[PDB]
Amino acid sequence: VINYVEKAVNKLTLQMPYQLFIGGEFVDAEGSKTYNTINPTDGSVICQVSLAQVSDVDKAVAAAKEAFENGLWGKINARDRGRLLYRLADVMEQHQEELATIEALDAGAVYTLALKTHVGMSIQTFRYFAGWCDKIQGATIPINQARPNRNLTLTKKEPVGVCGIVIPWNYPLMMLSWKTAACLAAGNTVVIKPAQVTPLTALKFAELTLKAGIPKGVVNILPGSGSLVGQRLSDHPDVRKIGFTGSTEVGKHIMKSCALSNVKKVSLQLGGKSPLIIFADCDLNKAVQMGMSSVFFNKGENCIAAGRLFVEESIHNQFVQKVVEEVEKMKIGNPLERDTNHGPQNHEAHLRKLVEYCQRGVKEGATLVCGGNQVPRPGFFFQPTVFTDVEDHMYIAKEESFGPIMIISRFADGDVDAVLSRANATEFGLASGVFTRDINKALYVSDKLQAGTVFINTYNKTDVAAPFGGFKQSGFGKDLGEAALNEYLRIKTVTFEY
Amino acid sequence: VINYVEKAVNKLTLQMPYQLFIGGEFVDAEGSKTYNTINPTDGSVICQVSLAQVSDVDKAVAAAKEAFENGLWGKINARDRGRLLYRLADVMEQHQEELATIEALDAGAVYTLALKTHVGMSIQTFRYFAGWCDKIQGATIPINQARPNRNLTLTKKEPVGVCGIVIPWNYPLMMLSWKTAACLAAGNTVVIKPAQVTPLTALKFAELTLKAGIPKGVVNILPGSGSLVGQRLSDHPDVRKIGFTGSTEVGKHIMKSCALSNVKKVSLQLGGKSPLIIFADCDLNKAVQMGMSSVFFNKGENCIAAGRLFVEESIHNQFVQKVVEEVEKMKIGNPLERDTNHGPQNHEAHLRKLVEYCQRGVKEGATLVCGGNQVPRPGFFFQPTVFTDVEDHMYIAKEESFGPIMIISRFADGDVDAVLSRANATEFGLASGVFTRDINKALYVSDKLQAGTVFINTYNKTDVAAPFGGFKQSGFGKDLGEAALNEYLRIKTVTFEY
Amino acid sequence: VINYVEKAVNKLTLQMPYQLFIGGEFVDAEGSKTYNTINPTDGSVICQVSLAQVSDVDKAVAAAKEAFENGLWGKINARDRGRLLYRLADVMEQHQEELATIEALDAGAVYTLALKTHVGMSIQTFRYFAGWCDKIQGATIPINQARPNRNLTLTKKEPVGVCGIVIPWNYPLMMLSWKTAACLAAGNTVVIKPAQVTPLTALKFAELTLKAGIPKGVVNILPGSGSLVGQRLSDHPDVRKIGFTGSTEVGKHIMKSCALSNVKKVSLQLGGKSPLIIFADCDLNKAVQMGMSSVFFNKGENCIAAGRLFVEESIHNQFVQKVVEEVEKMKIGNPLERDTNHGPQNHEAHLRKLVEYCQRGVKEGATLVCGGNQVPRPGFFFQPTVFTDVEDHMYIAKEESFGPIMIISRFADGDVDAVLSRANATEFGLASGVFTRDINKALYVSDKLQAGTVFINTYNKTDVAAPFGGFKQSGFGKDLGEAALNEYLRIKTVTFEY
Amino acid sequence: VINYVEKAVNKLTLQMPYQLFIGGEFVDAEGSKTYNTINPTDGSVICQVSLAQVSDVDKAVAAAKEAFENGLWGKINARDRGRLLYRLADVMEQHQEELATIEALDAGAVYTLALKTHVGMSIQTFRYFAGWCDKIQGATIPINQARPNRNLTLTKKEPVGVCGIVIPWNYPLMMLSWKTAACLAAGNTVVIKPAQVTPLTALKFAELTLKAGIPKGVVNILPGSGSLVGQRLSDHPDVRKIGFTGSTEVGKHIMKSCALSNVKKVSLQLGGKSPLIIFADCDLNKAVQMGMSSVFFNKGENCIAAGRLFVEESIHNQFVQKVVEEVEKMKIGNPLERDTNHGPQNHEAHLRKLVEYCQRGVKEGATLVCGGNQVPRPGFFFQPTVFTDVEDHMYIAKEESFGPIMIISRFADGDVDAVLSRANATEFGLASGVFTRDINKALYVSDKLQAGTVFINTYNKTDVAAPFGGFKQSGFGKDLGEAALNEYLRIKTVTFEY
Ligand SMILES: NC(=O)c1ccc[n+]([C@@H]2O[C@H](COP(=O)([O-])OP(=O)(O)OC[C@H]3O[C@@H](n4cnc5c(N)ncnc54)[C@H](OP(=O)(O)O)[C@@H]3O)[C@@H](O)[C@H]2O)c1
Repeated sequence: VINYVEKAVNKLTLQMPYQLFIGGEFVDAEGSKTYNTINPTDGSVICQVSLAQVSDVDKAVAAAKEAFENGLWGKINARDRGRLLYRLADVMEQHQEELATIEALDAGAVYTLALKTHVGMSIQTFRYFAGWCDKIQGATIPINQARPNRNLTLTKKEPVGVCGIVIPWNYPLMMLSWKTAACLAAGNTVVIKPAQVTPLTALKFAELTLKAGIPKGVVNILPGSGSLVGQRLSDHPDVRKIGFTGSTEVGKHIMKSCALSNVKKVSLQLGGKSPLIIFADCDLNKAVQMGMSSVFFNKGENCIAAGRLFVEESIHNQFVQKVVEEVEKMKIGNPLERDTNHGPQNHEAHLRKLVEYCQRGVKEGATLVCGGNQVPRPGFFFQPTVFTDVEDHMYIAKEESFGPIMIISRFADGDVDAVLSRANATEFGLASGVFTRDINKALYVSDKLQAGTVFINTYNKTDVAAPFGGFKQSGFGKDLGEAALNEYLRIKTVTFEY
Repeated sequence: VINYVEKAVNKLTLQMPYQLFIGGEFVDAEGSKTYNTINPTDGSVICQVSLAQVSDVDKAVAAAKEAFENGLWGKINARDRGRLLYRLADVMEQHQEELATIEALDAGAVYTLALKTHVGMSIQTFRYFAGWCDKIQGATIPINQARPNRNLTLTKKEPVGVCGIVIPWNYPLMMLSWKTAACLAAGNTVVIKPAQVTPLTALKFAELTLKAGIPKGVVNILPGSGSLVGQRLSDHPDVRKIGFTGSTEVGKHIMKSCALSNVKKVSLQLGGKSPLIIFADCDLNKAVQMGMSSVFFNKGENCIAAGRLFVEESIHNQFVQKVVEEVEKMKIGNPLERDTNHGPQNHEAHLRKLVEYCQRGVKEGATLVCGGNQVPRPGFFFQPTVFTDVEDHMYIAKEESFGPIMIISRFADGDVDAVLSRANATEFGLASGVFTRDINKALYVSDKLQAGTVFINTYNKTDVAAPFGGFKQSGFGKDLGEAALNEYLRIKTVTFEY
Repeated sequence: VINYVEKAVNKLTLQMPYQLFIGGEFVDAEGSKTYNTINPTDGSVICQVSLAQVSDVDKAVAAAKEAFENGLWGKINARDRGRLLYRLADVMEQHQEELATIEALDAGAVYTLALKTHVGMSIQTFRYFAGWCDKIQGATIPINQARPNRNLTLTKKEPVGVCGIVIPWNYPLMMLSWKTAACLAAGNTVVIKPAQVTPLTALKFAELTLKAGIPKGVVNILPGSGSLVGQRLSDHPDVRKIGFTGSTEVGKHIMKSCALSNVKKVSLQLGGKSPLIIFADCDLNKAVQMGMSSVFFNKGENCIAAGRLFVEESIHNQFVQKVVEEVEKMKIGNPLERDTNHGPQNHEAHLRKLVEYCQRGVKEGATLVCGGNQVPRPGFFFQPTVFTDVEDHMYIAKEESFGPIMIISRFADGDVDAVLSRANATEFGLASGVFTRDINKALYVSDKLQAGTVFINTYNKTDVAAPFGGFKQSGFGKDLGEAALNEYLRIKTVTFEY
Repeated sequence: VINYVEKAVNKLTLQMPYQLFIGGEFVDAEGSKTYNTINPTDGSVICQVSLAQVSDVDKAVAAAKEAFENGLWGKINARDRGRLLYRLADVMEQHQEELATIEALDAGAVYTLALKTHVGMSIQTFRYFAGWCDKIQGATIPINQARPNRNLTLTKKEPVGVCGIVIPWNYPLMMLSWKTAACLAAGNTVVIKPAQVTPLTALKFAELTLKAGIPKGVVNILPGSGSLVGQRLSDHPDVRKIGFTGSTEVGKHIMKSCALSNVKKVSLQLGGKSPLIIFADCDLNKAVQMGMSSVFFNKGENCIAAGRLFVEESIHNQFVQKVVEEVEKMKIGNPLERDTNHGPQNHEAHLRKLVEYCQRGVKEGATLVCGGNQVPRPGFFFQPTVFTDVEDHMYIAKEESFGPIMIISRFADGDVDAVLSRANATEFGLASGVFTRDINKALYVSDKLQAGTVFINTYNKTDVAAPFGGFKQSGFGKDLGEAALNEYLRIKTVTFEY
């Protein structure tokens, strides 16, 4: 019997765990400490959540270590670990309306989007990785033979062991699922730290691990602060790998802590300032649709959002006019209402950052075409924003907004290399995109863009089977695809002589 | 015209460059600073070598950046890059005696061993990776289709860009080759820092890159200190990846420096304390031969050296008697003489460390069965040493010697799990081995050993196709094999909608 | 509604379809022609089954073609084809008792075995292959560039189109499942011809595909003769691939027919005469247990059955004595009775072959230690048989029995090559095995055995992730594992210049 | 010494072996039978060549079988097999002018083209496959464990054994190289039958294998007839695999022969009627350059030649005018003149067929815009030909000419699916291309074309790393690329219990 916060909302009765999940049980933090999680649609407290302390991290890690070394998870067939993860995907899908409603409450995700992406992609992620379990394979390798003797050399793919996963607040359940699905399919056990401001879908996900029959200790979830709980995961001597998504600064600090403790493996998905180049020979009405989606999707709280749009000179004014016409049709609203297509920002501090960003944009001289302000209504809503006449030296040409602000620069007709050079002049390299009907330009621009993902005539088209990760200061290592498994496996080489 | 230090020795004329190699030219360091390199066979100065400073590191990085971004290396076909690397392997083979002779003078490597391993394995490495260049392939991925439209997703494998490689002194040419062949096969450019005490085969290799036609800037070599040159390569904003082999403490510091500068990728091959478990049912004579080799190969200055031997109770005394008989047969002496099979230690400070190490083993209670001291002859020779009665809590049971010191413990007849536990009780996890004629026990032990390489009925059997790298605090990432390439490549995902 | 033959048996009410399955529906054959299917436990008629004619085949091929070119199967995402195959496996699981009872009636499979293998391995096969759908990937390849232009080259893995699958009677549902799971996972559609004597689980399977939602025409099932229905599948100009398992002679004829019609692709899994070599140093009691299993599993009706046991001279007589003891404990009976462990032979003509085989064995001089005859009871039961003093020139040392007949030769102590030579002196090369505790012997024998599969210290250990197929006259191509997908996919190379 | 036909030509003194090559030696055929090989530039006899008989094929197969089972080729490391194949490529490069001269004389290949393609690509093929030898790798597979025991499953890639290679006359040395490089890289030995009409570069290549140190018997070459030598190779009980390139009818009879002997493996590269679709938004002058090359390259004797061009209605007439302007600039003449761009057809009977083919195209109503006839000059030159007003039911719209005959049809502006239907209405499926600047068309067209290779905005762009092979009646299996290796390897599954 679990304690729940019960809430009747969206024609459902939600049952939300709110405690730490350690060793297959929900338990209070040390000294029963708690904190409040806030609903961004009206500013209210949703409920109190356990606030993990250092001694709770140590309990979670111990539980994970025990589950890995002596529990069932380390003894079952790869195929049977697969069945458990498939079953976990079924359980999530049976609770999909509920998880999507929690995410609407906790994170501001518009409900219909949350059902299809926040939740629907997490379910795809578990199913996808469940199918890898018994298809992760090593090699047999034709090495030189120590004649007159013989040699056989093979590699075995083994789990790393206990991992810690630290994730951000923009897609709480989906980021959790990206990393956890690959981590568990590889045979590891895990301690997860959701972002403090968005713990609830993680804790409900935890309960679902019980329903799916995941052995106790395999998954542990610790709502709590980065500087305390995240830091202790990075320093812990029994943790063998950290997977991190979040900002560049915090990723530097996590990589440093992995170094100074036990050289634990790390992967990092860090910030972006992703460019989208739109040529005059593109399909203009699709460029406007996909151009808006690259900025406004998920209220701009999107790791791969296009952070600059470069638009060729001859279509630039017509492009801005069409975007303004579509912007005006967007419906801002409570994320639980069916007609809503733009929900609130995730939390108050982030809303404050966005207001300040756009003041700085106006102050340094860009043209504010629309938006820029907090919407007058309760909660933390931000008006979709369009800036034009952005120049390369401006702050908003360099800094990632993580909000629904479209930042447009022009480039001269016929220029390809000059616009590439401005798109690549950033220390980030997470994503990028190009719109053009011309196959030669599309192939040449996708070769020259210095980013982990290049979208061509589309944007935001991620897929559980297509690896996602950045270059340069956006980090290294992939989530999704077969590539994500290599972060959670190690290779043992075995060489016989006979 | 290159300046050389010329020397008649070993039936050849050595022509040794002694300057920095930057942008395809040998140059003095800033201020013409220099340092001496010392011949371990007699303590004498071989010659003066330029001493790279921070502004030389900057010069080497800029030439590597320019060779990558604009020079011919970044434009030729992958297949033509492979031709240039095969040609470099051919030029190395044409100079094989001269390379091996330099290695005997600079590092103390016995000549006949340097010919077959230091040099011979380097040549194999470049020919192996040269064959990879036009076989490195990305993927096409069956993603979900945004109906009524279609999607095509592919991955491209691309070079990471400028790399820094920092290597230890135990196999100067071979460690450089392992990392540099995989780095260059992937299409990168590189700045290499050899261990300060062993620069000379690296600078001769630099000269061979000119004879092979490798474009200027692709390879840059900076003899100099880790605390100055290595440090600046780890800090540099234009270096994108660091490959490192060396001690655990230095690899922690490098990883930390990668994090605090620009999140550069990093691979680490670090210390080891590798266990070799010898069961009573092995072929005993062969266990002696291979057990000696696991300790004494290359005067024990060998990353995968067995740091402990566990010998089953009922064969322990007979194994120790036969080892002592074979150690009496070893011929210690000048590495250029054909009968030598035990050359000097690499440099004086390391000889001192081994003298102290064996003092500590004696002090804490282990039985010194032979050796323990400097050999009374010029240069830095150390006696092949055997300790018995070693107990798990002893410093010599935990610390890596990196010298020709065989460290023997017993284990009870029919124990398997108990000896495994003792073999695994270390934060290292680089290599390991088991001798047994019993198939079940061999397979089971290899599963249970927590190390990146497990040898079965052999030892030291590395191969350019077989990935090599450690677990836990021995680091991460592979050298050799196809797996090595992944440290030097990045993956770009490209998604079209049409 | 579907017509069923209803049968109360094994505490279930079986509902068995008995018509052709074409285009999503059960229909009579042309002219309403039918034939009887025979219960091997008593010789009685289970029921009448539609007897496909040429016009039926053409219809089935037409429906498969339309389903591939225009139907839903050809349009859905690979991921959603995978979900359908996993739902199919779930539905087979919900009917596992029923399927295993049908297979007990139709093929004489002992019910407890059929539940674990015939049916339980079928379910594993569909789940394994379902996971492959969205993980089948092509390549991007670094070809030479047509400077000053660029080139991109990729490969796409596509379905081959309409396939025909012709299977034997020994594991009717499991052989169907092996091939169909890989065929459908690769995106193809299929016409399946079960062995005429065992149509019933295939027909039941057909019904299950309707329950699982597989689009109509993707799976079509035609009970009927090889010489008529199988032959027309091999000749048909719209079938693009045949997958075949059965005898070598029919395999040759199907290959020839593929060639003369439209060069359709073909895979073949043909006979075997698989040797098992048992050395004096093996675990003897285990060798008896696994040696018994290698011959008598599934009444000897087992493609991978060891057809010759070679037993080292010093343990031969004691091996034979222990085999006779275990043979005497076998309970021969009705496959529905729980204590049975040896069921009847599949059909009468096969029983006659086995009687003639053992007559020839006795005639040519082998020693008959037990069995050799039809058991005195209704049905087609065959007494488990052991022959010793088998010499390499004897018919029964060359020809595959497919029956519960253990065929034993000696080899001299210490011989390894000489027994390899005898074990390899056959035109077949399907499976093989070796029992020995010696690692060096096991690795060497497994290198020298000329067979698709080598078991070491076990036998009959097939796995749905492990590819299974023959060398020489046992055919080519694999079922099971990633390799099986290659028979059902084609590779298209796309090369752009830009 | 080897007997040569000596000929002073092209500034060289060619030395051409003319005998059978069996077991490392040039020998006369049985009864000293010989036949003439004919220079197509003037109809003269070049020399007499041995004419292999049945007993000569048996000798070559015996020598290939001994070389594989007992000789050095079966025992050396995979890496050292690769060094010998890279040494063979170097010897071919040292003789490249003499090989290209022999191909100009024997096959009519224009010398400058024979240097870069017939010869230059053969050299790239041996270098590329030489790099695969020590990178062919098997797998280790996470099967279910037979608890309380453990299982290890691995696969080994092994050579198939003795192979027969049967090749056509259009690129004598290059088709030999494509199949032989991959066959030998995988470890096999081979008997090669070159086209009877073009034996000479094959025999010169056999002599190069001696200079490269390939062990005697690993390569055997038997000039003579398909129906005698080729037939006996396909029937031979010790040949395990046939690699064939040529016409559909012969490929069907070969596959039937493999089936009726010993189920040997077979790969088949058969005819083509490859379509090239030129849209109105292409780059027109390039389309004309590439369109011309798609047909006329190597005098149309080119397995991937475009056999139909479809040109969108609004550019058709301008396309044809530009074609005729280009064809008028083609210089026809002796293949040694360095301005020749159009050499003679390969032999007399093929020229005759081209004359009949064109008479037939005029007769059925197509418009002859130029050519259609033998050029009046000694030898077998055929005039470059252009047909317009070709309709889908015509013989020349269905049958492959294999000659320099451009076959053009219009298709309607804006149709895409309709021209695709017509491009796909053939039982061939070897190659195809599309010229268009529009990315959406190029991608959609490449997905819908039913051909093993699709070129986009280029043609004839084959590459040793990019697999090449047909669909439908164009056969199956690939040459080139990693995929070619799989035709020449078998997979052994080895499964342990411990
Ligand atoms: N098993 C292994 O794979 C492995 C390999 C090598 C060594 N070891 C262990 O380490 C010991 C060797 O000691 P060591 O002091 O010679 O090795 P080390 O300090 O780890 O040196 C390795 C390389 O790192 C460089 N380096 C030092 N500080 C650096 C910094 N701050 N930034 C960048 N690079 C830096 C060194 O330069 P300098 O030339 O100035 O020192 C040297 O080239 C051995 O006794 C052995 O136990 C283990």
